Amino acid sequence: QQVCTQQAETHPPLTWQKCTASGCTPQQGSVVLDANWRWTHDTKSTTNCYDGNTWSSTLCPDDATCAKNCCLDGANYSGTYGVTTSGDALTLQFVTASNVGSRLYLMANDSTYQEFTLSGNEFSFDVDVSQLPCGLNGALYFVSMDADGGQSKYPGNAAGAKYGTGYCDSQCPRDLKFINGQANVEGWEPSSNNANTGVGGHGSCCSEMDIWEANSISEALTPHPCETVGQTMCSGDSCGGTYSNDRYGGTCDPDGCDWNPYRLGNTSFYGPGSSFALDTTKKLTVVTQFATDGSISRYYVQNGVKFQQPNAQVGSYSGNTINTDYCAAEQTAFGGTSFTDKGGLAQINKAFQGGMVLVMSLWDDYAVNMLWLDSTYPTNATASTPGAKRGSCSTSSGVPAQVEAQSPNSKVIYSNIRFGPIGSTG
Ligand SMILES: *[C@@H]1O[C@H](CO)[C@@H](O)[C@H](O)[C@H]1NC(C)=O
Ligand SMILES: *[C@@H]1O[C@H](CO)[C@@H](O)[C@H](O)[C@H]1NC(C)=O
Ligand SMILES: *[C@@H]1O[C@H](CO)[C@@H](O)[C@H](O)[C@H]1NC(C)=O
Repeated sequence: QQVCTQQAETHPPLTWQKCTASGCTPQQGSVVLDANWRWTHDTKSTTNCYDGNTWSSTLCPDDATCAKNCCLDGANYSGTYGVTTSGDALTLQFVTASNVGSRLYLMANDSTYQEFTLSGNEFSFDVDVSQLPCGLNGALYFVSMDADGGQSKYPGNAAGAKYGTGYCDSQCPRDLKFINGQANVEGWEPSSNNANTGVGGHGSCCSEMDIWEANSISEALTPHPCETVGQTMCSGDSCGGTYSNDRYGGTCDPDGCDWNPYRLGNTSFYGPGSSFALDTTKKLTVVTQFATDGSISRYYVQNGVKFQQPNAQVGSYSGNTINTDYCAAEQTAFGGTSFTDKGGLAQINKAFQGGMVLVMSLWDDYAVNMLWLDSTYPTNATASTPGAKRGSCSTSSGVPAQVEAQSPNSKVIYSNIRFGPIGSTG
């Protein structure tokens, strides 16, 4: 895609800190809105290239031509998208006029995503999930995106990281309007249940490490490997993921090895009220540590009290870290083989050894209503089935139109981001 400037693009500033054994020092960062949320229009006029959930036939006869003829424009972060920053804090509002949610990337500077090497390091952040009811997800996570949004590889992308291009994740999402410097107009099918989205002929795959998939009821920590570590484009049903006719037939693991303390049987650890170890009516600190061999450890802080990840017993596995032993036991007990089929912990560890981009987002779920996170799932399970229950939300909760109507002023606040070697951020 090209660049237009009907609206100036100014990335909201965001400070975070880089830490060593000696201490932490503040870094001047900034955030950028994902290209999919932007206005895409004619490079020569205000005619839309994409409106509602259909593309312009004239500007966008094919994927390459569309990217030459169409630009992304700037974002009114607060006014249009409900995105604001103050110092070290990022606030994302859910519904702002016609807009729902957002997805933001941490930038090193105006042209380049910040790239984090997770291996041997830890990431810490504070979060307020108090205003995230059933059906919402304030997700903070890492993906193996190209630092320049793909410009160096794809000349049809004139916009780059400055306009939030180049997204990929382990779902191999086909809802993206631009991938690899081409549009996704070819094969585009509008969504039956969302006036603003669709599914195209291509998707965009890469490794994903979900630090934080969460609301006030449930939270999950979930690596997802891909057969190719970095970003790759897929075609149609070969993408796998949710919007295909073969979820597991692609090159990524769309399921992940998830650690959700509720799912694992501790249903009084994280939740809304003072009886929970972590009271989600109040902000908390979340610390996630990546050993050099891919073992993931976790602890939390609230009111200055440190809580280790609760120990879980899953088959023969007992412990509180994600590793191949846990992930194999989880598969055995709960079902599925996707995580190991796609390379498992060794394969996601390759992503930890490379650069990954920090993503901060707020969304509802137009596929399955967030039930995978906070209710009983899949629908052909019951509460007895091992691992079926992932939170206390109703199985009728989380319908997007319902939560957008009932809870528009839901919000998440991410703050006090810290990164450095294991042991350094506290
Ligand atoms: C942008 O940040 C990247 C990543 O740290 C860095 O390599 C590069 O020098 C920066 N470019 C400019 C023009 O500041
Ligand atoms: C839930 O986790 C908390 C904190 O580790 C602990 O106080 C409590 O005993 C756990 N409950 C069970 C049943 O494991
Ligand atoms: C359970 O439902 C899933 C879809 O979530 C389906 O793929 C699977 O075949 C179903 N299991 C049974 C036993 O019908």
